[PDB]
Amino acid sequence: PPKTPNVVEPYKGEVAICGLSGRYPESANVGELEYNLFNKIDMVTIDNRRWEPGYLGTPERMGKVKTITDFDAEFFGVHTKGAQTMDPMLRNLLEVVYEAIVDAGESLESMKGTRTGVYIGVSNNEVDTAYMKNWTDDDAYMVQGCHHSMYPNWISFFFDFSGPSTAYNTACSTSLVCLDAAERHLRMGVIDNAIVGGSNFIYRPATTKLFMGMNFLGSSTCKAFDESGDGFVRGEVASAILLKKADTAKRVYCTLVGSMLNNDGNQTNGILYPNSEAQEQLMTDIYSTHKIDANEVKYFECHGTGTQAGDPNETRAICNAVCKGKKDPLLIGSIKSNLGHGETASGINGISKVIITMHSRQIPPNLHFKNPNPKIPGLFDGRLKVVTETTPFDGGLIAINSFGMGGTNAHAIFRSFDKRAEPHPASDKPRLFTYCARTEEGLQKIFEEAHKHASNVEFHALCQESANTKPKSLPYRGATILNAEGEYTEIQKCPSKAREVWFVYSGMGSQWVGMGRSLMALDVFRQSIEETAAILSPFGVDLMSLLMDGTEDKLKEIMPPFICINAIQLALTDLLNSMGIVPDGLVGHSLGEVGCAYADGCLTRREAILSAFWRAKAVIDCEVKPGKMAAVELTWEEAKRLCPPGVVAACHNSQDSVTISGGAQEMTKFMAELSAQGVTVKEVNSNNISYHSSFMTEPAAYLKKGLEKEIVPKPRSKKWISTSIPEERWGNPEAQTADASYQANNLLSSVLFYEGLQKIPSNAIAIEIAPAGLLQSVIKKSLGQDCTIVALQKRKSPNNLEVFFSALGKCYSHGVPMNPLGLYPAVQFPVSIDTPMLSSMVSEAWDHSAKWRVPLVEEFEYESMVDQVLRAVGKVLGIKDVSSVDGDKEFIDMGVDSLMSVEIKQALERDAGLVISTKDTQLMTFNTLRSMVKG
Amino acid sequence: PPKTPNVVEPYKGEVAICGLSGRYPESANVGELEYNLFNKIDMVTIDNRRWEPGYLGTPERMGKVKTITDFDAEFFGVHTKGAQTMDPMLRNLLEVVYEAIVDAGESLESMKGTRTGVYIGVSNNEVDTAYMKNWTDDDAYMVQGCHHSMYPNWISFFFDFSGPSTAYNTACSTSLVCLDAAERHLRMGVIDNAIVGGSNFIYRPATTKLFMGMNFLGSSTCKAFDESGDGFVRGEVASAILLKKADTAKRVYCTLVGSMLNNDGNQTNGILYPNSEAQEQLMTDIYSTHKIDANEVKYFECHGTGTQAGDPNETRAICNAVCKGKKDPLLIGSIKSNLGHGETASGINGISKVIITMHSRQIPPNLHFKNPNPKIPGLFDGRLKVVTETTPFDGGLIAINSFGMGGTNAHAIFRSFDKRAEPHPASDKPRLFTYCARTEEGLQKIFEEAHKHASNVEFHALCQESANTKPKSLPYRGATILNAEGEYTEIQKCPSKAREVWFVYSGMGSQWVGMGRSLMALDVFRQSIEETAAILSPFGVDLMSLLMDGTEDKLKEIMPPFICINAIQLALTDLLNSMGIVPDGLVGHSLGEVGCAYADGCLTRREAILSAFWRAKAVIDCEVKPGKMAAVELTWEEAKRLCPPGVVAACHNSQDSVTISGGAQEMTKFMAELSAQGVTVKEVNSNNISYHSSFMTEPAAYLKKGLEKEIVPKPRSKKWISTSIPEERWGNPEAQTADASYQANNLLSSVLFYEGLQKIPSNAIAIEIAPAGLLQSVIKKSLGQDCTIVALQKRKSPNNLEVFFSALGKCYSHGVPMNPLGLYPAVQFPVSIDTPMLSSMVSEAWDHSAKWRVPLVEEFEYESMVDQVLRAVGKVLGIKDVSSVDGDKEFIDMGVDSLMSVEIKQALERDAGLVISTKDTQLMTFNTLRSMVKG
Ligand SMILES: CC(C)(COP(=O)(O)OP(=O)(O)OC[C@H]1O[C@@H](n2cnc3c(N)ncnc32)[C@H](O)[C@@H]1OP(=O)(O)O)[C@@H](O)C(=O)NCCC(=O)NCCSC(=O)CC(=O)O
Ligand SMILES: CC(C)(COP(=O)(O)OP(=O)(O)OC[C@H]1O[C@@H](n2cnc3c(N)ncnc32)[C@H](O)[C@@H]1OP(=O)(O)O)[C@@H](O)C(=O)NCCC(=O)NCCSC(=O)CC(=O)O
Repeated sequence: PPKTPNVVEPYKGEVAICGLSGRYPESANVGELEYNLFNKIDMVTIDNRRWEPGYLGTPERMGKVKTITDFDAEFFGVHTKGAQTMDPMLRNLLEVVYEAIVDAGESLESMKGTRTGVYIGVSNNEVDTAYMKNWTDDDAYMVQGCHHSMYPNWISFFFDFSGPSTAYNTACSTSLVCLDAAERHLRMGVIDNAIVGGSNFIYRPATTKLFMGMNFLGSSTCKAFDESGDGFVRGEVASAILLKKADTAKRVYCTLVGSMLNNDGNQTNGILYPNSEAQEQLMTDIYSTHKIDANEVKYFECHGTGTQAGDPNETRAICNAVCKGKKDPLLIGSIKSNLGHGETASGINGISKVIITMHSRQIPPNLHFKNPNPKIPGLFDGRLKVVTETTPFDGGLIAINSFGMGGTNAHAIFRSFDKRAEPHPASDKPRLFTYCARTEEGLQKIFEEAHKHASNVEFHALCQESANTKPKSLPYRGATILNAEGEYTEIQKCPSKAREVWFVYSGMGSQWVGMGRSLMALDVFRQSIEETAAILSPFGVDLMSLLMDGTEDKLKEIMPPFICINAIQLALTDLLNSMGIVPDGLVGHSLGEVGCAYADGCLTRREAILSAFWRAKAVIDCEVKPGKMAAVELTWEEAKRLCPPGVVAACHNSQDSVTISGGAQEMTKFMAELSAQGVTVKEVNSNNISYHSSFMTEPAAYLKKGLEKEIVPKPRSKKWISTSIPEERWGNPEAQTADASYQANNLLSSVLFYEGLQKIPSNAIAIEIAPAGLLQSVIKKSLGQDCTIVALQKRKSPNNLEVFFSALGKCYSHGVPMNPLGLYPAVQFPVSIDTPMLSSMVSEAWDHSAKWRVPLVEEFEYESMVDQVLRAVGKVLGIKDVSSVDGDKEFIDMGVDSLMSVEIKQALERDAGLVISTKDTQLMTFNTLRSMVKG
Repeated sequence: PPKTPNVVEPYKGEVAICGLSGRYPESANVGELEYNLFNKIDMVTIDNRRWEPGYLGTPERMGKVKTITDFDAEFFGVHTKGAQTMDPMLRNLLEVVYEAIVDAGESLESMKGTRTGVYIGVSNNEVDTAYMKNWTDDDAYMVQGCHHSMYPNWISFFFDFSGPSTAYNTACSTSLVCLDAAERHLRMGVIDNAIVGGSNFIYRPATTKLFMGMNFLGSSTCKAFDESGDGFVRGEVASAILLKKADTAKRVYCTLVGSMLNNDGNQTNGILYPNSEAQEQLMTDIYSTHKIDANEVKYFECHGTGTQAGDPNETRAICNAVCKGKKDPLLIGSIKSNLGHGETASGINGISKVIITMHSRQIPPNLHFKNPNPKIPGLFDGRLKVVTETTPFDGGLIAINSFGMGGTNAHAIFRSFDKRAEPHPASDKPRLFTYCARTEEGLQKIFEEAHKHASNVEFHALCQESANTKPKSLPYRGATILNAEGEYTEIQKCPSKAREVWFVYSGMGSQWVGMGRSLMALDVFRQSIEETAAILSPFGVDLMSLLMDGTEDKLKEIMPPFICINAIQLALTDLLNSMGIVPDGLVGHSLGEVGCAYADGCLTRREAILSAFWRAKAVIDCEVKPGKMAAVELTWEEAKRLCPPGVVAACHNSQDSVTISGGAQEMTKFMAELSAQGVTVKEVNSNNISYHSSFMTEPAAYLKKGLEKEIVPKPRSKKWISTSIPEERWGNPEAQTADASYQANNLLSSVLFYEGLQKIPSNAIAIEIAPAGLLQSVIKKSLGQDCTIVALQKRKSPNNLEVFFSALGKCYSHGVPMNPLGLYPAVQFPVSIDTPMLSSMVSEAWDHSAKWRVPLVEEFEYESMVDQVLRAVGKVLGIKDVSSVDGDKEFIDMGVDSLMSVEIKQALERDAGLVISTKDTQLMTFNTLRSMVKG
């Protein structure tokens, strides 16, 4: 019950900006914004997206995002009623925050429960005048979807953050005040991360008239640093960034040297007048507190509103504070000439441009700077130089200003991160890129981008850091092979419920020439084979020779097959363990029970390899009379009844396949008799040995004496399903350890494989670990129809590495977590600054089928009971089609909130006899409610 | 040009809340709130202040402030157009911020230019829809008066703060979020003060309907900790507080131990559900980081919303975090059962109640707690105990919570300030309380309150710290005598222009028995007399005896009169200097030239007293023939022409008063001749000595020889107007130092009093420093009609101390700064916690004649050229009556915010030939523009 206090201690390390995302005018994501900036593309257009070009006399040109009617409500657990009565700014900001989190190499599970603070800056409540003009019942949810205090809070609620979540409103410099607050809270010890951001969308056509009446707005696009500048043009943004401590960041765009804020005071030129002295003092203070040499600034992201009273004062302050001592012109610029003035999102726009500049390492061109302003002497003395074309920013410090209306100025400094990429051993060999998304098209675009960056391993690591999200959040799971000879790509929708992973190990018969030869490309496989060959060398076996240059005649013998099959199984187990696949169950077929022991932790590499060696040695050295085996189609009981003395049933493969083994003459007589009637009999290459029969009495004992001094007894976990001891005898002491006794019993007694395959669930993902998919048909027939089956190798395949990668991609697509990068040396974090951005992929990989309400200009001017209860409950939540939604998703995952729980309880009482408490309602699924109503 | 960087260094000292003010439901100020809380008065009433009791079905009862239609626009420099288009919340908050600043012992001049940050918390933006339903031109000013980012900024702009000014919106826990930001910024070193505050007024009934639709509101008043609680009732607050470093605070209500914030995260009970674990963890973290023993908390200001889901969880968290180890019940309470739920101003309500509990040292009662909630086990186990009646809180720590909707919790701890008052030497003697205000009634109420606290000197010091504000801000200047035998009270409206304080020193004839006897009550006067008597004792003069037990016969001699008059003049000069009155000019009548030198710094106490002693000794010892003097009504030229040899004109008193002096026989003949015709001749008691005549040739030389070895030569400042050397000879070397030559010349040559009184301005404030108002009539006639005249003493007065205090009160009322507390030992700051609050006085002392626009319910549903130019300019600003406003107040002082300057310039060009730049327009007065148009 007692709660451990948190260690709130001041932080003295570096603060790194890790992820960036946002919607910008004529740019659906950061990549489009970068492309438009670097191609001198003006993002301020004229159309009727918001209102007619001239409605109420407002300026025709504006900066508008592509769309604000799109949102993935189901992903964020917000119901239709709540989503409809929610600000489009909040929806776009939630999407952008998720995209930024993914961009920084973080995920939903990694950021859940962390001490992260949210510092959204928003100031536009026009969606409370349009939605209230015709207020009707069911619009109360606006309280939780439209209040400006709900912007960060929702981010805290969805991502499960537990840090200060506050909303700021500092006019046109709020985004940098949020950054300052995040720096203040990070350097004291309250939080380790920050979600500083900001959104601003234009809805009311009368606010532009308000801004025009004060002479704020100009005629044309913002003419930053231009003599003809007469105002700014409004813009829209939905941007967000993620800040983390530099020591724990997996990607570092840059470092936050420091940010500071100040005010102008009682100036005689009016409240809406910039104070050059205040800005100059703020700059001097920020550059002196951190001891930053102001002459080191390479680029200066100015607050270029384009007015005749703002640009001269800002330039004068910059010249007095940062150009004192500079021996070369200081490159100034702004993003307001490209996409206009974002109002409460100007600071976030400047931050985005600074990050783009320090990521692409090139300064975006500045538009509309034709004639220098005569009132800006710095442009004629050589102190200032507007960057009118792409300039190669190599490295250093970049300063950003944000002068909000009213005199509340803000400054910040960012230090570029110089960790240029170095080649990885990978990026030239095939790799398995696994990911997840909300839509098939989104995942296809993600795979296309991954192929575009097939030569980058840091990008693959950043993608993988968030590629293991649960199917509930990202139901579309997919996998593709980069740097592959043959194209491969799989995408499947995986239900919320997680299926169980079962490792199925094959026995004898998987031998062939070249087994595992291709898989030598992987370092881990070769290392495992070498560490097994070193073990087996002192016993007169050169595993490497038999595996690489071995021939069919060599594999005809008894030893090399056993040795090679065990080596392949152990190496594949090592590959899977390195890749991070934990098996929920383990089953094997005699000779694959040593591999099962190894994978279960009950045995070791030495123990397993030597157990197989001892088995083969005991079989060969003893003069066992020649025998034969074969898989007949007779049923288990039929085989047991029909087998005469001398021939018995070795293994119970499946429902209609049983292995008969016995002496050569009696076996041949059985073959003739069975072929006489209608029965399918298939002979198996057992090297003329009848395993699991009375003939194995003498070998088994020998094996025991062979392995008593080598196999240490260890416990057997319940995951590993025995296939040598009957189910009813699992509780006996002999079925507790995989000692020499267990090996002898397995080598002697029958193989009950059908029972072990029965114990498997009805939808388990069973992976056949073996040199070849020997028991594919047997396993598929035994399991059923709902069980996914994959083989890690294919016989005589031209390339087995691709087969292995495709098999594991199929396994991932069906919902098994794994780490494909575990087969290669780990990437050192933070990654190089050359790693592409992952935000664009997520931005274009959303589920946006539904269109939600947006403010309009016209609003600113003035039968089975079970199915019955199912439909009633679904309607209460707000789902038109109850059957459409998943049956394993809890109610809380949709957005059920207090009032809906009581309504559900009352509806159930009025409809059926159930009486359910409120708490249990939010954690019960549709399938569960159907089960209880049936009960 | 270079700017000195600020020393941004972390602060480790204490932070103290110094001021408090605000409007509360049914409470015009903090005093009314305290009275209502301590008398179990419910502040939630039912009436039609906002809307009908039941309009749209909203709850009838609400918490509403007295009025929101009142504002002193002229005081804050906001024009009529801006004030009309300004949120009433912002206006009330500006008034409350000024009241809080005054309460903490600060003033406008002291807080101007300081590094103070403003952290207003406001969420309500309902006045935007009402003002936009019928939008028309001239409403563009809402951008600078209605935007939420303009709430702190205006406070920064008016008070001239230069620190982070930000607006916060965290919902019901925004006030403690601003306190957290203020603590964060104060401790980093950016700021030295903070104006943390927040306002919330209800305007739209549809908002109440929206809240009701979410089940937020209940039926009756907030039943905090009551089993029948079912919701909260909306309230209104406009409170604000001032925080300062404890070392520089002049008043300390308490100390901010620390505040912290946290979030709830992804809770399964919905976003609008309190998280007990989150609140408990926040409490544990805050009490562990500061090492505060949670068992030391005496009172706990809980966030008692009164809901069935909020109170139980908050109480459980409090019990788990702060009641672990407590051996006595922990007294919990809330300010929501008294005045309801303030929404975005609940934390400020809690802070107000905490500062009231720790100021009055009594815990206010909690209302409506009839039956303990059965879900709160702490109330039955003895761990918790709601304070249902006034409880004597002695001292310790008080904790406040603020759980905002959405899950953003906040905690803060305050340590009481225990500095109980100790008696001052004053508080039983008469004192001069001087103050200023905006209205006569307000100043009368202020004086009534001061009389109520006549026994408190710390209260007087707190009032005096802000009693020297310029007449522009507070035109009504007043003064009253506390602890006075006779009631005195003066209140006058002083123009913006500052008048000159001229000292006038009288000469001979001010003698009388008991001169200065009453003024011995003042410590400084007695000390000065003692330090002069010690000087004059070695020369055979016992000043104390002549001044205390001296008789008429003693004063008939020559020495005692001169000695006593000089002693009184020097003691009054010391009294004035200690009080802090700097004279812009000094003039004196012969014998008052030594006092003028002393007050001007050209002489010392020793030098002046010995100069008078030497004058009297030279006059007496030499056998000067008997002479006589008298002030005739003749003019200067007439006296010069009509005087025969042997009788001359000594001093030019006024225009029609000249002093004739000469030998006894010739003087008597002159008396007979003048009385024969029509002329008024008044004889002056000069001890039968004819001063300023040829008879003084021998004495003067002696005086020179007497004073050559004593008086060191020092420069004479231009403030002192010589009345012994003609104007045309002021530049000569003799008129440079007050050496023995100057004394001899003054004692010999004539006195040019009238000429000295001509250099005095036409509206100067001349203070007659002397034992009696001898030259009252002469000076009044000489100066004119617009000059204020005051005498510090009255002859034969029953009490001179009261006369002196009344004289200085009259002087202050006309606009001369002074410090009446300089005559007593300085009060040690911070003051005792028993000092009453000054916020209430200022709150009820505003100029609220004009009524401004307020949101309405109906809006939520859908000829000389000089005078011509004067009227045009006044109309441009928005003044209906141009002549009404002061002619010496600059345009910037009335609210000009650019744009209007361009309009003024264009109007002047279109109306007259003037072409004035924009910058000069905001610093030019009406009288100045009239002068230029005339030119
Ligand atoms: C009957 C079987 C042998 C398989 O015969 P089938 O013809 O029906 O199988 P199938 O039709 O799917 O054949 C094609 C698939 O089998 C794979 N395959 C690999 N090697 C094969 C081989 N020698 N013969 C036939 N198929 C083989 C192919 O790669 C291909 O998979 P793909 O193309 O996808 O890659 C099986 O049921 C089985 O394993 N029975 C038990 C044998 C056994 O282990 N007994 C235990 C004692 S021997 C032992 O374990 C050692 C000891 O006891 O000491
Ligand atoms: C005529 C005056 C004396 C004042 O007579 P008036 O009666 O006309 O003035 P008034 O009616 O307006 O007010 C007179 C105020 O002074 C007081 N008062 C008047 N006559 C007084 C007297 N003989 N003795 C003591 N006090 C007297 C009154 O109580 C009253 O105090 P209240 O009004 O408070 O109730 C003055 O005008 C004057 O200065 N005369 C010339 C004195 C002079 O300058 N001598 C120069 C050198 S003598 C010198 O300095 C020494 C030296 O040369 O070494």
